[PDB]
Amino acid sequence: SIVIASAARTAVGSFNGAFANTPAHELGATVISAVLERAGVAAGEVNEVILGQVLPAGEGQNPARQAAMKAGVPQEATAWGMNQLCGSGLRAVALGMQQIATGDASIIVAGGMESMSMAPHCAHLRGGVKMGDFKMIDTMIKDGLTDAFYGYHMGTTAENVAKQWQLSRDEQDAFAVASQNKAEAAQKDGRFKDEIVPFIVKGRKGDITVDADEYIRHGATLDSMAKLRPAFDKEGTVTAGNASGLNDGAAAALLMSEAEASRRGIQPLGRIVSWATVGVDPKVMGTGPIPASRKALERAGWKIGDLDLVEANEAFAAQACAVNKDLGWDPSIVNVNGGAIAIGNPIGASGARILNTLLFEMKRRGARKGLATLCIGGGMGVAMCIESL
Amino acid sequence: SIVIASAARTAVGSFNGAFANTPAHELGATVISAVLERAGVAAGEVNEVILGQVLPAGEGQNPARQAAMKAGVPQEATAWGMNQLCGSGLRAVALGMQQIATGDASIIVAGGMESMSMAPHCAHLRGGVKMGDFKMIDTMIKDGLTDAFYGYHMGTTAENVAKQWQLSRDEQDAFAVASQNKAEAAQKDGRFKDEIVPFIVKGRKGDITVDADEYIRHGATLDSMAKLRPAFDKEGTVTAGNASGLNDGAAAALLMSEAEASRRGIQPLGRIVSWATVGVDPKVMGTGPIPASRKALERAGWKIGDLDLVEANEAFAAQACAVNKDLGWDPSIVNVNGGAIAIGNPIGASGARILNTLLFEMKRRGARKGLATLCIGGGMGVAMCIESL
Amino acid sequence: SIVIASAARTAVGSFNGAFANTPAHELGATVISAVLERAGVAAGEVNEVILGQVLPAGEGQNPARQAAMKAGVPQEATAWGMNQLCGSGLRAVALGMQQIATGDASIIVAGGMESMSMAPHCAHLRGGVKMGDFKMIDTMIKDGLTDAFYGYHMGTTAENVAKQWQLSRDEQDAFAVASQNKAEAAQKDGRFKDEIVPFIVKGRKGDITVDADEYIRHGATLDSMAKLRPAFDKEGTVTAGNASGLNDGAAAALLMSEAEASRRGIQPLGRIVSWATVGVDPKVMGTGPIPASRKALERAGWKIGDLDLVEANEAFAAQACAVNKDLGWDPSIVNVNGGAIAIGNPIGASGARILNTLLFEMKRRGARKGLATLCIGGGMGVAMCIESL
Amino acid sequence: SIVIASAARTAVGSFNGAFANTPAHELGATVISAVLERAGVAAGEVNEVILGQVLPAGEGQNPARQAAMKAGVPQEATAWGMNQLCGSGLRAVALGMQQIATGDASIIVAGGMESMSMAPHCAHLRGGVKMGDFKMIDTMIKDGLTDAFYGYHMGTTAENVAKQWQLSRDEQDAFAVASQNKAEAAQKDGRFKDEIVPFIVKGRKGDITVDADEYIRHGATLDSMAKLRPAFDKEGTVTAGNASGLNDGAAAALLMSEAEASRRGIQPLGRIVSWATVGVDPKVMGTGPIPASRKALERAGWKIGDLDLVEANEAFAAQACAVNKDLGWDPSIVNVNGGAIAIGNPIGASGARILNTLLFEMKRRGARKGLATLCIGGGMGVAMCIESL
Ligand SMILES: CC(C)(COP(=O)(O)OP(=O)(O)OC[C@H]1O[C@@H](n2cnc3c(N)ncnc32)[C@H](O)[C@@H]1OP(=O)(O)O)[C@@H](O)C(=O)NCCC(=O)NCCS
Ligand SMILES: CC(C)(COP(=O)(O)OP(=O)(O)OC[C@H]1O[C@@H](n2cnc3c(N)ncnc32)[C@H](O)[C@@H]1OP(=O)(O)O)[C@@H](O)C(=O)NCCC(=O)NCCS
Ligand SMILES: O=C[C@H](O)[C@H](O)[C@H](O)[C@H](O)CO
Ligand SMILES: O=C[C@H](O)[C@H](O)[C@H](O)[C@H](O)CO
Ligand SMILES: O=C[C@H](O)[C@H](O)[C@H](O)[C@H](O)CO
Ligand SMILES: O=C[C@H](O)[C@H](O)[C@H](O)[C@H](O)CO
Ligand code: NA
Repeated sequence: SIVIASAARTAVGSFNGAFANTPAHELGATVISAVLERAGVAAGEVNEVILGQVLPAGEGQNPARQAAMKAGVPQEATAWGMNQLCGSGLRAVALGMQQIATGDASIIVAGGMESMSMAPHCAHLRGGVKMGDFKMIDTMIKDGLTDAFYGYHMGTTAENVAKQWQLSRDEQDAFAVASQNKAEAAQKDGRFKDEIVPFIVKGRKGDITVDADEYIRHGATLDSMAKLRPAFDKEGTVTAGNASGLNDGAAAALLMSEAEASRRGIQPLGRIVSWATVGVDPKVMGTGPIPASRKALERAGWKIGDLDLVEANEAFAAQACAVNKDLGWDPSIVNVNGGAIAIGNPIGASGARILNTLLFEMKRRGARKGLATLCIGGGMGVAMCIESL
Repeated sequence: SIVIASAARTAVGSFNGAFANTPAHELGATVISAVLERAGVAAGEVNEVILGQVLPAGEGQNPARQAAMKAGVPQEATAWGMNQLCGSGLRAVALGMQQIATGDASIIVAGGMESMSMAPHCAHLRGGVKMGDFKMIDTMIKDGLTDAFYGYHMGTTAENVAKQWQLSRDEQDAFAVASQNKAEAAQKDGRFKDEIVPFIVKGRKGDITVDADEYIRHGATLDSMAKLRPAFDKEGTVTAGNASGLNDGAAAALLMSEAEASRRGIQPLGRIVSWATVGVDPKVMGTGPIPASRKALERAGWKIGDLDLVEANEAFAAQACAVNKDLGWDPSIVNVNGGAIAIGNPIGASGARILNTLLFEMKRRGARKGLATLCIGGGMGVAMCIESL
Repeated sequence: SIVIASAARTAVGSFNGAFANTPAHELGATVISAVLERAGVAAGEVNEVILGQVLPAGEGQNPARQAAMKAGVPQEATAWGMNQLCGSGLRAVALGMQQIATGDASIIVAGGMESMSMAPHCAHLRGGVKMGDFKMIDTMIKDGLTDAFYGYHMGTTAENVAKQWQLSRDEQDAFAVASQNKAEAAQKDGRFKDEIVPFIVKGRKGDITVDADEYIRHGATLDSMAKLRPAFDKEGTVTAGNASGLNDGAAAALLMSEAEASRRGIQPLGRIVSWATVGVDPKVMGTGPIPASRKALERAGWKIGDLDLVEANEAFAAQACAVNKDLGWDPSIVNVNGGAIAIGNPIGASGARILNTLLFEMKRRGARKGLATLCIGGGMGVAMCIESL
Repeated sequence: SIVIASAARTAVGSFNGAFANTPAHELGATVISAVLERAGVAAGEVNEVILGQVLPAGEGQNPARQAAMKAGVPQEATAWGMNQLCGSGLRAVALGMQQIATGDASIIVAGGMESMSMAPHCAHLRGGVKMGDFKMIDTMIKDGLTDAFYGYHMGTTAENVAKQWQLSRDEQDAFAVASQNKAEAAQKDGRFKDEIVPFIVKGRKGDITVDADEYIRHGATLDSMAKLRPAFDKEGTVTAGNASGLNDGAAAALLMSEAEASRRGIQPLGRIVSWATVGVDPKVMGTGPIPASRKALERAGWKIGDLDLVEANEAFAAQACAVNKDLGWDPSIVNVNGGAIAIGNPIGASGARILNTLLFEMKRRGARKGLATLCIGGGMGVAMCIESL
């Protein structure tokens, strides 16, 4: 009754790199028209555009609408952004599906977008500062990366999950090296070409087409990996080697009923059989995908062994190992083309990002059942099982 | 089948006034706690918390989650923020309603929360400013009050509507006084008492309890209303006097299934019979609730004259006068207790604000079928039909 | 040799008080015009204007020249600013004297000006801030009041002196109340009228003439002084009450040779007989007036007992007391009309402010020998000896 | 009477180049240490340090004292900063001479230092902006390079001069290419080695020694110069190419009486025979060197033709050409090793920069009589005459 006709995503850019000066809605616009032409559906035929996005400060009114309008979606349609942190990009898609499961809409474009590069610094200033220094706050760190309850970085909560799971620095780096190698191989073997839609970075002094993930490091090695020093805990295990990076990107999916796609002669990349969102202790948020995926499975009624393919977002090596280690699913079907550690973590769009990677892989290998999950700041997690046709 | 067990709202604060230094989430929490108590539900029974919010920069990760946590809702539950501008507060309810209607949740706390006082200035400084002056941007205006396509204020889109609907300065001034006087009377007669849950402005040097909409000016003389000068157009028709204002606040409703409240023995404030959101020409965004209301009525099978009461958000005196004249609903049953012009307009919370006013004035005079509606920047409208039982 | 033909100062404004929005060069222009008028000297005759000023950030190119031009000093004259911290306004007078002594000028206007209220906050943003909070620095605090070697406020140097000289909280408070009561008495008797030139603060809703020192506290009590909390150390003895304030103002002197004043028939306020500047340990900068005053006295050929009047700037009660204790001059001849604790301390203008007060009191009482001296952040003192003609 | 015992300057760094993150006082301390070492004079013998500096915002209290203390000049000596714009570094040397002439000091280190790269952006925020964007002001542009009376850049004053003296774009471009080619030749030949002291930029990942002027363009062509667009007036003649640059550096001279140098057995770089400063119209400030140089020559009792070598600072080709035209000195003796168009223009330092270049070239070629002169924003010139011992 509710399928995903098509999907697509920009490449993931590196912090202050290829998209260092590109507003999120511009990446979003690209993804909106991309899915449109991939589904063979017109813009005027879109109901609503649902775009998760964690860091909008200063981009102007409702970037979801900015995105929709640039993309070519008519004013007659509606649009909005939503925030479940790095669970936004995927939640948005479950949100999109309900709209149609309720009869409120027929066709929805949903995903997420983020320009971590463009996130400004800010200060509350209306009162005036009679005297003394004041703080210009990094909205990226403050609003995206810092736990509002304990005051420390997500990274720290990985330190807590790690310590909790007795996960060694070596096993973490061990996971980190794999992700880079998997992601590297896939990229050079064009396993990303399908899902990536090139983005044209406009420039007075020449234009540049970006159609590849510039954050994947070629020839990652265990040896060079262990040379790095702790990033968060001065005597901790987490490093800029086994932690996800800061990135820019966008991704999305076209949503219509299964009877709707049929008329259009469209062959959907999957059907949503369920999803779930669950809460855990913020100190150890990285564990959230456990209850998340374990509810999704219970709803779809699937068994952890029945899953063919899974994409479990790689915020931190520590939390990934722990997630997999507990759910006990086949390691060789997890992040087949690499994970966020390598591809990047554009928070807002990560949920739609890994979604694409998931779907376009289920197709090229003939996978039927899958699952895409993510952990969330504040102690949450989002799930969704996909059932190819 | 989907009802609003209870609903509460803080008094609307004035700009830099009552809640000048109070974080939106602190405001939200009050509301969340209140709804639970007013219904009789316990915070631990809460599935998810949904809070619209347009201006959260620098408030830290997912202030929605922050609201639920401070309010008592355990780490088990989920929470998120969403953004549909001034329709955020009402949209959120339609969202929460959907979580249940899709059999995804059991109990939802939905509403909006806003601190336009605590909105900061920002700049993107990552790349650095090589040479020359730059602007620190007021997020409240940039992200909340300015059109992203034309670059002018919502006050100018109202100018557009006033000229295209030919509404004179006198006419608009008339509606402004009318809404003010109604606000002045409805308040003194304690008609706002039920909906308002007092907020405790914690102070190191003197604690303060606020439970009265302070933005309402007493004795609104039509004379001084025609003395002010245009605030947007150097010779326009819109002024501070006939335009809505900057305000703080949080407002919300508890949502469960009609069958759910049945067991709890709760006397419902009403059942949601439909809702809708439609886009209109950006330049004239004010005309949003016009097709948004016909849509919701169309869905509900109700005729405009069948309405027993109406809350049309007063963004401006022009858009207001325009919405009524076209929809042709009895002007006597619209904003019986006043409107945004006099009460205040907490962008993200406004949708719930008026929603609350709707449900309590319905119970007081004994209405069965009403409707709340708001216009949304970028050119959209949101509407929802409420049936008491 | 070189005489002071005339002098003038503005009243001293309180922090963000009377001159809250008045650029320093506007205050300076009024004092330049006053010295000229008082001496019967035309602006066209001025060779150079030299104005000490510690915090000119944002005021534009060379405020000394802006003030001179505003006063009608011809484009063919020159002007410059300089900075020896609180010593600036007196050092400028010494530098002006030297222009005449070496034959490079005939007529100099010299003193200082300062708008502590108008000093901005700042940040170096050229290299960009890739990630993480950064401070907006209060230039008043950072460039005016913080020791660059130890990183603590001048107030902390005040505590160092109090500890070293064993100066009790009670002794410091008595000194402070005494300063206030002397300043209040002098103000009431009219003793600041001769020195002050009124300043017209321009305004759309009326101009305001300022001609009284607004910082002086009328009816200051020892009880309220004693109840103040320490402002720089939890276990300290320096407070808001016994420290000087943050203030705006300007002050100057018109100089020329003694022979020149005779040809003009001017009766000068005094002959510059000697000056000196010497360094001390930054940790006890408040002791600077000791070696500087001794050196100046040595250069003049005077004993301490030879002095008839002294202005020793009151940066803090603690240092003012150390200085008086070490020099041993009769306290009854020092700051006889009160000092900076009562009158204010606009940094760059202070040394010329106290020179004004000294000069006009010498004239009033017929004192023959005077000395002005100030302490200087980073460990210096400056002193000047003046003899009546 | 007063001689320059020794001198030194840092290489001049490009805007945001080698010294992008080096506070001016660090450059200053290296040049102070250098003049001491070059003269055989110990830091403990220094009486005062005087350093021109136009842009010290955010550097902390009195950077002049910071430089001196860092170079080991004792706490008992004194130090101060001054500002006569581009004239500062040369004026400080005349001021330092005057300390010795009046018998108030024996040993002075004087010059200037400037970090245009480190100059911050600022805003006055004590009052408090209620609502809306505000400007962060580039202190370098506002306080260093904008005329205070006319509101336009020094570059516009150059256009004013180009029109009044009828200087074609082609003439200004030829001048600029010649400055570069002369500077490139001198650099390659080693003629800046003597004057330059190397500066060590401290880096966590490696110290870098800077001993070459990095702004000098190697192989500058007329074709590329001719292709540049006017930088200040769309129909003007002044460009990035024929204007001086924005730069960082410091430079100084060690001063003492001729009798003192003899006792020490020092062979001085020169005797200071005269100096002068004079004002002109701000609109044509680049002409200041004309009356200043003429006044200095009169004071020296020298004819223009008596000069053997000239350094006339190249603020802009237009003004440098006008200066040369009006004075009529042989252009073959002016800026023989290139000027500021090629070498850079670290404003507060520039006057002592060109003094250094002058002294070492006089020494090498055996020139008896030299003159250094600079133009000054706001309408001023400064010049100094030097004779070999
Ligand atoms: C001491 C200092 C930090 C205080 O500044 P501040 O943060 O504004 O604190 P205030 O000046 O507002 O004083 C605070 C309180 O003490 C009071 N107070 C000050 N003097 C008082 C007196 N003589 N009697 C009674 N109360 C007094 C205020 O009225 C005030 O009351 P409030 O808080 O209810 O309004 C500041 O003035 C300063 O730094 N002075 C020294 C500056 C300097 O070093 N210059 C160069 C010298 S080297
Ligand atoms: C003129 C000025 C505004 C330009 O600086 P800017 O805004 O940073 O721009 P640039 O310096 O990079 O110059 C721009 C271009 O010309 C080039 N250029 C400069 N000199 C050149 C030359 N001699 N030949 C060929 N190209 C040259 C650049 O490489 C550049 O090309 P790009 O933009 O594609 O990279 C600035 O240097 C200035 O204000 N100078 C005057 C300073 C002053 O007034 N001092 C005191 C005077 S009293
Ligand atoms: O007035 C605005 C327009 O109606 C819309 O922007 C348009 O329909 C779409 O963007 C598609 O071109
Ligand atoms: O108290 C010590 C300082 O002098 C300042 O008061 C402090 O640094 C400000 O509160 C913020 O800069
Ligand atoms: O866990 C309970 C059930 O087995 C599942 O919800 C099932 O898969 C669906 O009802 C669809 O068949
Ligand atoms: O072969 C010639 C050179 O490469 C020159 O540098 C070039 O022609 C000019 O600089 C163009 O402006
Ligand atoms: Na001076």
